[PDB]
Amino acid sequence: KFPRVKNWELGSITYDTLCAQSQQDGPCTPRRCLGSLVLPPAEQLLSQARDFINQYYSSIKRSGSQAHEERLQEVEAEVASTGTYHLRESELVFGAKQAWRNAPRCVGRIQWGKLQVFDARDCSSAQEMFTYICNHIKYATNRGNLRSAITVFPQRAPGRGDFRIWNSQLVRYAGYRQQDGSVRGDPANVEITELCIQHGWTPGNGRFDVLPLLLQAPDEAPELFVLPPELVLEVPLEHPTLEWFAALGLRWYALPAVSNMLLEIGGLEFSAAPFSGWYMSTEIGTRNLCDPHRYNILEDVAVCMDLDTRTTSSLWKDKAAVEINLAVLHSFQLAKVTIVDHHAATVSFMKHLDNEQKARGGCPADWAWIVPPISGSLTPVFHQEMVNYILSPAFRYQPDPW
Amino acid sequence: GPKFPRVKNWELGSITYDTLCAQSQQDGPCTPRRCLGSLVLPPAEQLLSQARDFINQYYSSIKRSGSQAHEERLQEVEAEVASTGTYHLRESELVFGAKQAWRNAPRCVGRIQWGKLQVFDARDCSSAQEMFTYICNHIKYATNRGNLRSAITVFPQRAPGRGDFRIWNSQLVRYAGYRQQDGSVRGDPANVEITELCIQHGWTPGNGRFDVLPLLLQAPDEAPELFVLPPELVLEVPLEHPTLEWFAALGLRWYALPAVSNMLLEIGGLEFSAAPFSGWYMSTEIGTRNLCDPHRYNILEDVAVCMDLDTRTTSSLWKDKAAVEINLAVLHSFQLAKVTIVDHHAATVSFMKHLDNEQKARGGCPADWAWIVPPISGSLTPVFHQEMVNYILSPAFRYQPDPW
Ligand code: HEM
Ligand code: HEM
Ligand SMILES: Cc1cc(N)nc(C[C@@H]2CNC[C@@H]2OCCN[C@@H]2C[C@H]2c2cccc(Cl)c2)c1
Ligand SMILES: Cc1cc(N)nc(C[C@@H]2CNC[C@@H]2OCCN[C@@H]2C[C@H]2c2cccc(Cl)c2)c1
Ligand SMILES: C[C@H](O)[C@H](O)[C@H]1CNc2nc(N)[nH]c(=O)c2N1
Ligand SMILES: C[C@H](O)[C@H](O)[C@H]1CNc2nc(N)[nH]c(=O)c2N1
Ligand SMILES: [Zn+2]
Repeated sequence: KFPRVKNWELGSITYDTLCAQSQQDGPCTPRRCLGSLVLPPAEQLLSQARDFINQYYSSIKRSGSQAHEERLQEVEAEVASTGTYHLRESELVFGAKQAWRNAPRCVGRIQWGKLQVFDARDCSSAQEMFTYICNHIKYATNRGNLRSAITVFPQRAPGRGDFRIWNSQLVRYAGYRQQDGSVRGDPANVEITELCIQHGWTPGNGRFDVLPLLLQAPDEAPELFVLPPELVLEVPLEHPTLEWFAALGLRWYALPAVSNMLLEIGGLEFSAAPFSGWYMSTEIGTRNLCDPHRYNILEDVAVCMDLDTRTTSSLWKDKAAVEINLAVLHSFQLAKVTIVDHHAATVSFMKHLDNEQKARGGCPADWAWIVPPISGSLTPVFHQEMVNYILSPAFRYQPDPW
Repeated sequence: GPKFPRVKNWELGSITYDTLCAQSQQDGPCTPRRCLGSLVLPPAEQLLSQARDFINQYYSSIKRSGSQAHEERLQEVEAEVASTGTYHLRESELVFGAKQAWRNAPRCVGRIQWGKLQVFDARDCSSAQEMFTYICNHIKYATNRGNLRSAITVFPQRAPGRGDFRIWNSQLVRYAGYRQQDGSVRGDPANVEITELCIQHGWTPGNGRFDVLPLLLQAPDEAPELFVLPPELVLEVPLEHPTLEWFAALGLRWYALPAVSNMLLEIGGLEFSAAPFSGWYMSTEIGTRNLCDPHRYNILEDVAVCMDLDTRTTSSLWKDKAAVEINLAVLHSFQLAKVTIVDHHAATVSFMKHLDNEQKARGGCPADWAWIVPPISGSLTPVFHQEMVNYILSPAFRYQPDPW
């Protein structure tokens, strides 16, 4: 019933009892594990709502109190009459923090309790979405001293289309498909880049052109808004000892801000609820810059370092990947922008596992996403068994709206 | 596509569907409520059905399915189990089965080599002394003076009410771990327990960081007996670095032959409790796990100090730079000594080819993502971007609880 969870570096054992509170099935069966896949009525809404109100009142130590009983009554009265209901701002706040807490793929969960929640449920136009988005960015960025934040737009409603941000992140770089099928800029964004142009954006021709936002209010065509350049904090990349590196013209933006995920609380769904923390450096250094279907710079750097490229066993890839990561950390530290390296992040994550063992008897965790993409077994999370499962409130992936 | 898992490669965009998982006859540890994919360790009725299935497998593989010889073999297996409670494999069935157990092993990145396995049949073995002889022969053949050859030696199967053949060591070649005065370990902390066992059965211990352990070999219903391997049989590689001249001065070394000895090989419900097998190393196992794991030789900090790195802060990436150079030293040194080794890039490229071969041959390939992705430079290798489906096929290698 309750799985045994062993750390292989230390010999210690815990039992995860939290996984019994999971009420949604994941992709695995006893026949086959699918853990490595990235994407494998009123009475039901009513029990999800009840369960969530139960979680909220218990979080403020007021289970069973008058306020608790009466709030369950309001929920039932609203659902019975209308087929839906609405959260109080205090509940939205709690539910957002909890969705972060519950997110198995996030290594930054030590911070879960410290989240600025902007309530944007009074948004009625793409124009007003844009203003709220600009304020989020400004607040979150904070001149380099990054602060976690989420802005929550109006929930899904049975009668109509969703509020949606077409971009997968608030800040991403354009990818321009070229005459010969090569790409200038970020290959991951060729499509969204092509949508912006078709909606009348004038494109740059750089490797690092910040995309405009395509914002959609219900049942409307999306609308194009250019972010004012001074709101978008960026970090030029240079290397502590390798002088030519700065001349690569490389850079990355300060604010990692995910804008394509659906936030589910109490059975209510928030299709537009962008959120942001700060980067762990290996995502820029290793994945964005070195993935072969991304900026793919490993080979260029290796040659700059005069390494022997002809053979895999000179470990030229590993060597360049390391320097690129070092350059990311150095450059962020120099521009005084918050960032965490994979060693510090994974150590904080182990502390989080321990806090959650005590607080709730387990912590859902996706080993393949937690373990960084370089130096896996050099971090303590490599040696740590993890149980993965879905708790609610939750963040969920949603496919591109086009 | 159909009702079978969709499997995507995020680097290339390509898609396949795993249909082989349909053939899985054994439950793993995951359920719809929770994934346990990351845990290391999670009778006449039964035997005959497992045997029938394996015999069907063997006959498919020789293209004689439904034939007279197929039906006759099935009838011979039922009759054997009918009067003895067990049955015995033909020589060629054993060879097929041992290859298929390797092919089926989800944690092995070396499976491109699966069809090329020397299978030594040692089902006649009747003493610990004879196991020692067979093992020495395996080591000589497999090592082949540095030009390593995949091989497995299969000792007699488990029998009704008679003790097992067991190799107590987890590998044929491992270094001792000596528990010290101050609670620190000299040698390999992984082997502290087996070392104390060898001392208790009469071994005179050394006191180095790299003393080869003797073998503790158990024949049916006997205490294990101790056998020291002649040192000329155990090929080792002293470690040096191509540009950092002081690295050789560290006196680090590793052995050439990775030879696992505590796994159970299961074939058609028959259980081979002693069946040690060997390949060649993927370098990151020595360079990263054996030498840098905090709970193993743990040398990262010493090497970073020699490299003059800032070990007082995580953001210098001193761990990452040191691990890269140790991995490089391992590759260079093996290449110098002319001992077969494969780097994590070449291994993972070759496993991607294997996945494509098996997609065509069998419609999928059971694979354990957490084990296949290497412990340094994960996303620099193609396997990081490849979804994998994990399930248990038989014939299989199963982990065995230590006999002590
Ligand atoms: C405060 C600093 C934070 C750090 C250092 C951090 C770290 C990370 C990392 C490295 C990932 C994997 C990224 C990838 O490979 O795509 C991730 C995933 C994720 N994080 Fe965080 N995180 C932070 C804050 C937040 C916040 C504020 C939230 C939500 C309120 C959040 C929710 C999530 C979710 C839902 C995922 C999975 C995203 C997906 O499926 O694409 N994290 N985190
Ligand atoms: C031919 C060269 C080979 C290479 C490069 C190779 C590579 C590897 C590696 C790197 C591992 C993970 C080891 C660990 O982290 O503990 C492994 C596991 C494994 N391989 Fe291979 N392998 C080879 C040959 C073999 C052979 C000949 C067999 C059996 C016939 C085999 C069966 C296995 C099994 C059963 C495991 C899992 C062991 C465990 O769970 O502890 N492999 N392989
Ligand atoms: C198909 C698909 C499914 C899912 N679940 N995620 C994705 C997004 C895929 C999954 N890894 C790459 C791509 O995301 C890049 C964005 N990463 C977040 C910026 C980093 C981040 C870092 C620190 C804090 C925060 Cl809040 C966020 C795609
Ligand atoms: C509790 C436990 C369970 C399992 N399944 N395996 C182990 C052994 C644990 C799991 N990873 C570390 C430890 O093995 C180190 C030795 N690995 C074999 C040398 C490598 C190898 C390499 C190439 C070819 C071959 Cl035939 C074999 C322990
Ligand atoms: C196929 C595999 O699951 C996929 O490449 C995952 C692996 N681990 C990851 N880990 C993080 N943090 N982010 C990712 O995008 C991925 N990709
Ligand atoms: C907890 C985790 O499953 C464990 O440390 C695994 C991860 N991946 C591994 N992969 C390989 N090849 N060998 C191992 O020993 C491990 N250890
Ligand atoms: Zn699973």
